[PDB]
Amino acid sequence: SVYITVELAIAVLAILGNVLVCWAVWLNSNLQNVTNYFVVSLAAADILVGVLAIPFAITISTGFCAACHGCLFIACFVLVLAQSSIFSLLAIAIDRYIAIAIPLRYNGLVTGTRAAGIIAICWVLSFAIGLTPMLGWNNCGQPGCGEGQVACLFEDVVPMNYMVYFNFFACVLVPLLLMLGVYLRIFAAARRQLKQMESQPLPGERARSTLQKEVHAAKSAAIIAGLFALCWLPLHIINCFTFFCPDCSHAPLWLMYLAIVLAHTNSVVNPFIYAYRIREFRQTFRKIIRS
Ligand SMILES: Cc1cc(-c2nnc(N)nc2-c2ccccc2)cc(C)n1
Repeated sequence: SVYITVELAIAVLAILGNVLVCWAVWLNSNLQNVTNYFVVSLAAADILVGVLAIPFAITISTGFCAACHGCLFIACFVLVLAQSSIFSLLAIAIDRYIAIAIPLRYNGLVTGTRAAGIIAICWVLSFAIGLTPMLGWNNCGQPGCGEGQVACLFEDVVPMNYMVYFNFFACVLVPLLLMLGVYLRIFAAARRQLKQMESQPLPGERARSTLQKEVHAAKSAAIIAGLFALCWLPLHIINCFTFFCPDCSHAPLWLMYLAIVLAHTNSVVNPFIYAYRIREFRQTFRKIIRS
């Protein structure tokens, strides 16, 4: 009853943290920028982890008996939240890049309306992908609970070929390679800006200060996505071993737990990274708690 205790502890924080982040945004209009529209998507997405994903994860750990639909949803629901975060993280990276690369067209292209539109699409795509095993790509009854109901065990009811090729390599690895690629251009060009402003016949500390702050946001964004791959790779890394190497010692249950748990942890690091990285955020939360 320790994995249960720890998982619960996480659930509370995930809820409190991101809910706080959502509230802070709702109160402080200085945080209601087009950029943070995606941050809320991250909040809602990661809140539901402690809300549902964690509850389900803890449940499916022991396994139960239910129909294929009901069993798949519970097993693949986590994929939706994890996939939605991908789009959010990617969008943010794009956003932070757009501003630095094209500050003038930033306001013309980055619209508070398009933000809401993209977010919606990301979620729709997240469900399609995250719940693709429900489209038929599953192992429900592949060579107890009785007819109709199936032993709901993640590894037994969810195809590995999907979790490796379609899910990881494509829906996770590729984006992370795109995101990382984006930040590459972000900082490379950002420092170029400073060099051009380094050879300017005028002070113009307004441009520098702004640029540095834009970079500070882009850097924070990088740290947010960085912690994502860092908390999910081990899990996929484990599965990559199990699949590509049937011979390779199948990951122990205890080690699998840790890797599984680490993924749930990511939802929590955000609220604290905002309070730490963003001086505007910390002061907002400080207000809420006190009052
Ligand atoms: C309930 C649950 C199950 C698993 C999980 N379990 N077994 C295998 N073989 N793969 C994954 C897995 C790996 C990468 C991405 C998503 C799931 C992970 C988490 C965090 N929660």
